[PDB]
Amino acid sequence: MDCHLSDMLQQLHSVNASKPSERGLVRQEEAEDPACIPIFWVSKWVDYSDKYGLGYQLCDNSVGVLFNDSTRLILYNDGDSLQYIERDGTESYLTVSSHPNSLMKKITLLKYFRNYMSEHLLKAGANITLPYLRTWFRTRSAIILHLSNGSVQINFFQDHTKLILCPLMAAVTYIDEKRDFRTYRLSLLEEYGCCKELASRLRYARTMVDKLLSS
Repeated sequence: MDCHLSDMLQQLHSVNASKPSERGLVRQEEAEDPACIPIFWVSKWVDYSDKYGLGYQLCDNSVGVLFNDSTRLILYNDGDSLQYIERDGTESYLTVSSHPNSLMKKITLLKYFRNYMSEHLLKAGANITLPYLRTWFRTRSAIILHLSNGSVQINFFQDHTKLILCPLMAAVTYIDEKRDFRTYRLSLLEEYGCCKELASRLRYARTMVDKLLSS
């Protein structure tokens, strides 16, 4: 279909329409649901899309690059197994250790990205406890990352806050300015309400989802 985007749009429409912050008394912590904790999110990213591509690390320590030719290469957390996605969407598997002629340049570039992120970038959470990047864009406000499992992650530039939206769980994970990781069931945010900050980012998220659907 559309990689679960329509599902996430309906869930976001529903939570926002419930106006969860426009109430005098609110119990946000009641909407927290430990059954909805996500398995995957983007822990690091580097935009070198002008000439090279968008590199990223997932929370399991795997690394991926979305190249400018619309292919993607993923190096698993074992540091050897590769997953290659052609523009078709066609997936193949190989190893760094087999030294494949076909992908020598792409593996080399991926390693540049991996080397940059490990020594220079801070993990998004990492104090807590295989999909690829399907598409991404940035606004002046945020980078939007749409993973192949339907998750949409939005990293806001100004305060480093983050939303991780999973449509299968109908849940949202919010990483605050204090890098604390909280997971809410969206239907519970409707029921119990929430603070103005979260409600506002969920409003922005719906706009970003509409954008992903519009393109």
